[PDB]
Amino acid sequence: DEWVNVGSKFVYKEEHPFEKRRSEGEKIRKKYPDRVPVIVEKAPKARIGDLDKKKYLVPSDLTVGQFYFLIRKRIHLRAEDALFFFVNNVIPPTSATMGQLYQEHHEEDFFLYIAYSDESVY
Repeated sequence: DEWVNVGSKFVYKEEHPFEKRRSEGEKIRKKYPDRVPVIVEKAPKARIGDLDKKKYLVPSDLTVGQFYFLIRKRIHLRAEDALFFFVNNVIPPTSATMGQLYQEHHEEDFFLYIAYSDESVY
């Protein structure tokens, strides 16, 4: 708005060229206007478990707090340990919805990229 968002390197972005990512992201957003296409990767330096899958298609009214719980169970992070999301190297508010987060932070390929970590700074 009206900025193009550029974030850190993701292995997804390295392995799928921009033109293919943008074609797919434009299609999924047209097909599902109220679902958010999210790429989730572990930050390189994080000392917690990896995810099986990295592509999530979620509700735009899902809260970030709800998405935290989802990722946490999927990496089997013990409840006592902290988990943090970074989008464009910023920690989003836990009260935001995935829809608001997408609107603010999506990249030019129409995807939203989230790195997760056990550290609260990066």
